[PDB]
Amino acid sequence: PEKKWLGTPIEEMRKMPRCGIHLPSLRPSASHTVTVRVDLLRAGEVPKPFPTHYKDLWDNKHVKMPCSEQNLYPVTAGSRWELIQTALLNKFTRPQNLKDAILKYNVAYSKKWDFTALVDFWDKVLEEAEAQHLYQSILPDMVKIALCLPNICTQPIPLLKQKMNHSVTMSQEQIASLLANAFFCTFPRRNAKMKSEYSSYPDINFNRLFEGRSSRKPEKLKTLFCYFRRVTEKKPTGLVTFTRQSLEDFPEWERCEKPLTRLHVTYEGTIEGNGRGMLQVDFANRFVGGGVTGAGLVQEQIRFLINPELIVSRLFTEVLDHNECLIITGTEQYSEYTGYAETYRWARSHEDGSEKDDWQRRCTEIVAIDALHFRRYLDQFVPEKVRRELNKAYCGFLRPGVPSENLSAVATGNWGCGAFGGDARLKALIQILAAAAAERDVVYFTFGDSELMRDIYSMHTFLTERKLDVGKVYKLLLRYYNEECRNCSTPGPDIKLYPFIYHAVESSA
Ligand SMILES: Nc1ncnc2c1ncn2[C@@H]1O[C@H](COP(=O)(O)O)[C@@H](O)[C@H]1O[C@H]1O[C@H](COP(=O)(O)O)[C@@H](O)[C@H]1O
Repeated sequence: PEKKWLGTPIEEMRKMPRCGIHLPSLRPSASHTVTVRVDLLRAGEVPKPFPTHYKDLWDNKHVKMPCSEQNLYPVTAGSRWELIQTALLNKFTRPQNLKDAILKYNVAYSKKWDFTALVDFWDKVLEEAEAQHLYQSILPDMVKIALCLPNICTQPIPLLKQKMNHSVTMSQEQIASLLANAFFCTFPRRNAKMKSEYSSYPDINFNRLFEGRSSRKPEKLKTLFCYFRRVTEKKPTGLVTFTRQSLEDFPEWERCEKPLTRLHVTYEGTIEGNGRGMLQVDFANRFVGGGVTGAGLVQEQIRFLINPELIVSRLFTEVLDHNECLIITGTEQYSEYTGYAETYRWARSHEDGSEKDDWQRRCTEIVAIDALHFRRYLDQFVPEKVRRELNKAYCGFLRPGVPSENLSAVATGNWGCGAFGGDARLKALIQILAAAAAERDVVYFTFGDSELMRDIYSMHTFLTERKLDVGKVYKLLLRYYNEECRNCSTPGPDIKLYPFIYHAVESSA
């Protein structure tokens, strides 16, 4: 019978906090927005905002806050925030009470936003006692933190636009307020389908969480209400950093002399569970988070639901271009789940026991890197497409300025494979080569595919023992393309990639 894991023992891999650099004092800079009082930051205490009082910016460089005086609405043009306050400061006892509240300042979507999933969750899924707790405690507590936004999020939040290399660090507390606003659908200019300014950003308002008849919706609702109950009952004290990274220059893949690094590969375990303290890959949509409140419930959405603080990146993160990624450090896990996609179920609250770094960020680092979709299988072997995926992965893994010995292993798996069209064996090798270029080790989860585990180890062991560096491996991929793919008249070649690599090397001088 197969072994459960192969390669370097997972305990020998680097992880946070042990491997981390000594952090300089947290401070704002031209590259780093920081929305809390760094001099007052103390372990276990709720961070205080900077500035002390609300400052507004309503422009094309910053989040358009619902509490802005420039957020206007017909009442003559009146304050939309005053309308939001009035709508939400009402008793809810029936689901239509919450619908009608949200629609008071979203009149234009009265027909377009269905609330069937909210109604059925409230009336059918929840027992009487749980519904009562929802409407007597949770929802009013959520309203309270939502309407505290201007006192909590005092500093304008910059948009992380394409090409920016920039970080925003905010408190978990600040994020809870923003997410409660998202729940009540309060963010202006983020709703219309013919929207202009924000067409290149993901959705942020949670309206689609309430729509349709999917058996998925109640599970998303339980998962998010789990979060909201936690943060309203006990205010979180940590910080979270969101970093957009965009590289213009990449390895010379055909000539790269860096050796392959260590591999641990296994068909059991999870990225979020067994890759604790490691760089955890989110198989992202380029609109980070993808359909987190929509239909989608695969690897990304699941992660955005169990660590809901990730969802706030949608407020300010422009769609990723080919050479970009989003790095999020410090999100907390609030829920546990069982299953996946159509079998996903909220299981219970999670009490996150992760250590915090010196900026009071949980030692949990997640990187969103979007694979390409391959609607024609052979497209992915074309060198341009190999390079694209190498470069995307490389960008997700590289930490400029940071010594390699201070980098954790990368915890990843079958990125963009399955119904997205990626080839698992090609994608494994791509991420192994990108990790090698970034001088990181790899922890690879094959999620039940033991033969794939075996094949990836065998290949990695062969290339390692035969001392082929990144460039030599890359050159073999170009050989496979040129000799077996370029003129292939079938959907896939007769000779597969790993068999080709073995034969090529075994045939060589
Ligand atoms: N994220 C931040 N951005 C900008 N300044 C900050 C931040 N965090 C702390 N400071 C400031 O850096 C200083 C610490 O610098 P040292 O550690 O080197 O000494 C802090 O005192 C903070 O000062 C400002 O906040 C205060 C607001 O006061 P009221 O508006 O309520 O009157 C005011 O003093 C103002 O100057």
